[PDB]
Amino acid sequence: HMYHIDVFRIPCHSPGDTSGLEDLIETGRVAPADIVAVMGKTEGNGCVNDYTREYATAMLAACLGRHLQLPPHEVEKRVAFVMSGGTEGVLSPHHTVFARRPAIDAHRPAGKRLTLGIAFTRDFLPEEIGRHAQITETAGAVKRAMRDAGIASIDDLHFVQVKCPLLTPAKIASARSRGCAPVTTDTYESMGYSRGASALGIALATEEVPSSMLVDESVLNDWSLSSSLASASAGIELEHNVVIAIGMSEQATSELVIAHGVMSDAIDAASVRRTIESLGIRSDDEMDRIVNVFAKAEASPDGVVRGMRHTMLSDSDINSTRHARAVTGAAIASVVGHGMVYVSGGAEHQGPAGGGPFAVIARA
Amino acid sequence: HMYHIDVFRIPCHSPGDTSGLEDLIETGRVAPADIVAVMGKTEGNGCVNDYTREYATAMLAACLGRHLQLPPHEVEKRVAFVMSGGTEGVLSPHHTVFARRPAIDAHRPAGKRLTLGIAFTRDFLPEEIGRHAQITETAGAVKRAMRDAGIASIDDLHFVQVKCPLLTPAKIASARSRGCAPVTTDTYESMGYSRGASALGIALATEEVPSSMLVDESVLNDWSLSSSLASASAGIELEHNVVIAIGMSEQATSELVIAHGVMSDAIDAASVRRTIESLGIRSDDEMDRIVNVFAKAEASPDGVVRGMRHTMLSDSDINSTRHARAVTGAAIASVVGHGMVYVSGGAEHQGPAGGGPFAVIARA
Amino acid sequence: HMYHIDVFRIPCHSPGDTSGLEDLIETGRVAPADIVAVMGKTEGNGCVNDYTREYATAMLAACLGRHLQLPPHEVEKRVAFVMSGGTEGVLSPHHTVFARRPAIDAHRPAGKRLTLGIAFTRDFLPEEIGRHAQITETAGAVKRAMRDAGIASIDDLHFVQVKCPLLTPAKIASARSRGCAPVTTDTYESMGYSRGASALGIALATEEVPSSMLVDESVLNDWSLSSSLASASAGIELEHNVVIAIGMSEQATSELVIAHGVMSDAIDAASVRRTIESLGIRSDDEMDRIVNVFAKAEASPDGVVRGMRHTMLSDSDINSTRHARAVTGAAIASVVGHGMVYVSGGAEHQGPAGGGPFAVIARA
Amino acid sequence: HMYHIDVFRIPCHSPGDTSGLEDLIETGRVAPADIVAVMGKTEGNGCVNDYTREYATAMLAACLGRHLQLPPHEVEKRVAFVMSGGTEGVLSPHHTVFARRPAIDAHRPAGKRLTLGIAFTRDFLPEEIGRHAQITETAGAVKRAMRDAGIASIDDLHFVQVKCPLLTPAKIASARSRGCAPVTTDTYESMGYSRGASALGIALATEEVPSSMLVDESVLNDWSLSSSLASASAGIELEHNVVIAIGMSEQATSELVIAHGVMSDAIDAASVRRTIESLGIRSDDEMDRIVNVFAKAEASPDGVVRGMRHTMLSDSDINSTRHARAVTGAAIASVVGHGMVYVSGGAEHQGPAGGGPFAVIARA
Ligand SMILES: O=C1CC(=O)NC(=O)N1
Ligand SMILES: O=C1CC(=O)NC(=O)N1
Ligand SMILES: O=C1CC(=O)NC(=O)N1
Ligand SMILES: O=C1CC(=O)NC(=O)N1
Ligand SMILES: [Mg+2]
Ligand SMILES: [Mg+2]
Ligand SMILES: [Mg+2]
Ligand SMILES: [Mg+2]
Repeated sequence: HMYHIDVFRIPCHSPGDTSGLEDLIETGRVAPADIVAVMGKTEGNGCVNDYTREYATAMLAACLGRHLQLPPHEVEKRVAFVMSGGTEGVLSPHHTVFARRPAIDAHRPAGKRLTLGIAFTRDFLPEEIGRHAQITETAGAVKRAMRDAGIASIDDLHFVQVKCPLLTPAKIASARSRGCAPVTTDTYESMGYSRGASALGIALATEEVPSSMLVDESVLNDWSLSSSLASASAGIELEHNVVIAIGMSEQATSELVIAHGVMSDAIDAASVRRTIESLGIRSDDEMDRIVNVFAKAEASPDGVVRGMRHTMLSDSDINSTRHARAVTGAAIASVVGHGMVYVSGGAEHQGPAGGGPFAVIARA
Repeated sequence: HMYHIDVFRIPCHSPGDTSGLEDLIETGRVAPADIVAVMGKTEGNGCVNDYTREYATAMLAACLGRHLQLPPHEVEKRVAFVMSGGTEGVLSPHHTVFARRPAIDAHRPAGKRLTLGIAFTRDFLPEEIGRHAQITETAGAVKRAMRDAGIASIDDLHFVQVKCPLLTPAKIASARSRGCAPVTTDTYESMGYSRGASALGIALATEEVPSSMLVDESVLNDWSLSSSLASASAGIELEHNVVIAIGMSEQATSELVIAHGVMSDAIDAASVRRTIESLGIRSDDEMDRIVNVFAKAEASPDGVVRGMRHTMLSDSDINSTRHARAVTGAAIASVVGHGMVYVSGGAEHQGPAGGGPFAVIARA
Repeated sequence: HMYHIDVFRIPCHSPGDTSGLEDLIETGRVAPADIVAVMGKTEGNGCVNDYTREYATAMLAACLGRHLQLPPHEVEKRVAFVMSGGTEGVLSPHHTVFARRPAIDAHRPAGKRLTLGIAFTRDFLPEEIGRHAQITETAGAVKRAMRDAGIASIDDLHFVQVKCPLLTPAKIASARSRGCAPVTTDTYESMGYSRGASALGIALATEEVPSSMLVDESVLNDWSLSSSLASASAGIELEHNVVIAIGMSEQATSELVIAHGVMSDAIDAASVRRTIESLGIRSDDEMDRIVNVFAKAEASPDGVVRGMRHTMLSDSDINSTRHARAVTGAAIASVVGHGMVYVSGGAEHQGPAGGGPFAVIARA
Repeated sequence: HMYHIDVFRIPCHSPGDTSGLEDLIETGRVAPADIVAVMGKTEGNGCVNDYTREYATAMLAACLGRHLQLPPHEVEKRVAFVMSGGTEGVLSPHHTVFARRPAIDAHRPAGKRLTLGIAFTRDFLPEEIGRHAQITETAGAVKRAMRDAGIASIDDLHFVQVKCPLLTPAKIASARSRGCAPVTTDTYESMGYSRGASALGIALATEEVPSSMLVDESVLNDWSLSSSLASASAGIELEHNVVIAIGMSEQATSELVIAHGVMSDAIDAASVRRTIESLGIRSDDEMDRIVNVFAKAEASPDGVVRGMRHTMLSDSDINSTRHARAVTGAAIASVVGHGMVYVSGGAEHQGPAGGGPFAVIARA
């Protein structure tokens, strides 16, 4: 459990575009075998009917499939693909590629360094989504993912991404057939439930929330319950949960570090700057020391942002997650100077209500 | 031409809500007769089929109509109603009410103060929209509006709002019937043409662009041509142009001032802070010295923001103006601390391409 | 309780357009005092943030307000305004105006004729929506409405329209504040609950569903429970329920009749033709004997239409109610020859699941 | 040039789903080598940012790629993939697969039978789209496609599908760089231009429109100019045109036939029935003799359908093509009994203005 991690932010001209990656390989900058995870922003709506996420994975899988001489479906069990759709406003579509080599036992650098580990859960039944099963199964995956990562303590954990499923009418009907009712019948709303249960699963694992409180009823209801590390992204492309734990260990030799924080609301650029500061990035010229930023945005559920009304939860044309991503994307872009960042929407039990957790990865 | 101007930012719970205004009147803080202009943000889509703009005006007009014992349609000749739809992201719906009293005779301090004047053009034929007629007629209204305002020179001018029409299939068909073809047949696209010609009309009047270059062909085409003072907002509710000139004169006694600037792109929060700075506002606690901010946002027409791709002009679900408003709204909110600001979309010939002009109104 | 009913289908160029009505009055074809109800189709999205419904009412109210020398808010107590938003596909915006004069004493022919009666409920608390309170209060209004109408038995009842409220974040927060949780926190989804409870209220009153089964839990859950007469339309513009009972009595002298039926699914044009047939309308030239058609459309909740999959409940861009209205609008238009018909979306407990009740009003 | 054609309508559970096809192959019902064309309906928005079309092709290509041991990019030159996005209302996503074997010289049946041929054009420059180049290059491809098909005369031609490109900001910027201006700067609007020029290309080839009239200016302007055979579908996934000619020859031995017609407007179910009739399909039980229907829907550009107003061209939320597809989909479904049909939007120069051409493929 000793690793050297490489992280690459590569642009996408479209969801299917793998040329950023074909390049990294062909120019010898990364080994296909070493790749353990990919975190994408794709330009679908990031809601229920977003097939850009699936599509991106298909092409990536098939690309690595050629190189490793494996079936694409095989590569997907090997590598953690997490595609978050919805690139609104200035958000620029891209992949963030993660490669893991054995602790290049060259020399361990002085301070701790970036490490990363992954994990999968079993498939879920429709009636399990947004509920106990998903919460507890996720928590278990988080622990496996930390172990995989070689993360000593919760202190050293800085970011937990989770891809999770959602409900379609077919799934709902399937659940019904078994005499069980799904957590909701609104497909869009199911994403929040899936995200929220998953996030509480993380909160559980991180001992940020005590096991006794995590009843089904508290999911989406109890705003107070949350993980300040959790980033949840729902999707139609999968029936299981995919977990990526990211943090710091002394065993790691990466030329990279990670710090995290929390946005109090969608427009809290301050927090982000503050965290970027904490990594010793002090001018706009040092911003390119940042590989990427990962953030959670949501529409403040009380209907207000810093006292003023917002329309994001009343807008029947544009879903709130879309508003939120656009908003936070803009805020963060204004700080780091561009829109190629990972912003995901719907921060249910992820940091403060109306806010979300975020993380920064910079050169050591 | 000597005035005392009062400006009130009042929240709307909905487009028809006038209670913010009924209050101002009933608590003696403004006189219905003194009100000369209203600039609203309504929570429709701010595109073609936005009737929230019309509706807001109808109720405001009818409210002032009761108090002044006039027909609503009469009040609208008297008062300049400018309703910009589209309140995406954190943008909070509101009205900004302007009242003009003769120069409050008495003390009047050293240094210029806020003044304001209005003007209307004739109704336009469908085939005139986005074309010479609209450009020249607007320019003429701008001059009248400055005169009305008591604005000495272009130096003292800081902001020129213009409400303008747009094309519907009926209008298009009407134009066709007369053997003239409209500037476009895409209704959404017509808004840009109307906004753009109108903005060039302002550029003409402000001698920011020479008369010789302002050919029909250059409208939407020639990115280089622009006014750094122009804010254009198109709408289905009207067939003429409505102009509001805002600036500084020594003759005015307002307890208020105005400074302006330009955003280089949708995320240029810096410029805004800079301009806010220039009014002697430095801490977040002095931000409430700002009455309101007025800004123009657009999707960078070259398809990129600071080198990175954006999807705003490819998004067939959400129109670019909506993305842009959300984005700039967020940026500005992050600076002033909330979303109740005037952000309008589509900055064709309004400041830089991808950017727009903005203005701040603060306590003296 | 003996009436002569006149019904006028009038086109709208826009939501605020009252010229169709100003005409009817000025040309002596209807008396402002006689008008008892108006059923509109407005060109907003027909979802949560649709202010076209409110706006239409405001202008109608104010128009009749001038003529009756009443305040608009007074006219609204007097007249039942029901504005259904969402005019997708070929659906043409319009009002259907209902006028009631005492039984035109004189000749009156053999056979029943069209009659109509209205009713209002008290305002609802946010936490009452989609629940027992709303069900029982509606049922009570339905009875009063039949009485008003002079409708002898359930046999003679052919159509029950109900306008009902919906949930906004403010209302939700208000409910929360009182320690009660709202039926849902998804504003869009709340419309279905409001529509569904209201429809069951009608089913109760019509003895189509027994009182014992109408538990809170069964709302949106139990597809089997429904009224084949109920048409429910939710809206942000009101806090109470508005009921319009329509049917046949021997006491009435109207030159008009009404028959009803049910669509088995969104595309069941057959049923509609069948019902139109039953009124002795057989050629396309006799179609103008129809004053109007009123229909309920929904997206089949099982995710299929006649065995094939539909995407309406997965489409995060366009809400299902919008798909449904477009679909049924098209089907019905293909039969009657145009799109100026009343189609409302979301047929929860309104006729079959995936289907809805409809009614036709034709010349005697 | 003598062929036996097989046609298979296969359902898609999602855009990437190939299991319908894997089945056809594995159960020996079609040979991968014989497949010459695929016409899909995918569940994206069918507008600019629809990557469901590309994605569907990628997976199909890769599937046939395995079987033929070719690269996917190779298979795409071999096979004509035409993916039309947008499956609104009851429209059920699916592929229609076409396989061509040599005239199984068993015995030529009596009457003529279904034949089919394909063709490609060169890639287009951004500035060529919606213009002469695209018109003439398409016409040329149509002729090659007929030849390929073994179609004797224009009489024997019944349907010409064309996939064509569209404009993105990058393409527009690229064109600009060369000192040429694109046919429009609105990406959505570019689809209509691409579709329209392409359709006129077909009209040219079919001698339905004389060569002299086909000037650049007449594209989207001259409603009178049209092909009654043309079906155009624009897409972001390609830079060239893809043509599929379909018709009848005596040399063919297919167990299938094709007849075509034209819808006068979006709701003209009559025409469709009439054409279905003409193939000797007289009851609802014989409807399953239909393999598939292919239709073009558009929003009547004059803003009216059979005298009544429509909102499809004013709706800034939902694009007209989406309204149109939903509408015609519903109409056709009401006739054939379900929504698994090929309906494409935007019928510029394709049959009547407000209408479009359609075709039916049935068992002999
Ligand atoms: O931001 C996003 C997009 C997505 O794919 N699903 C989510 O729930 N979050
Ligand atoms: O911001 C804007 C731009 C416009 O043209 N008009 C609106 O209603 N909103
Ligand atoms: O058709 C409908 C359904 C509803 O609930 N209310 C509307 O405004 N439109
Ligand atoms: O119906 C459609 C969808 C698409 O892919 N592009 C079009 O122009 N037509
Ligand atoms: Mg949160
Ligand atoms: Mg500009
Ligand atoms: Mg129903
Ligand atoms: Mg046509």
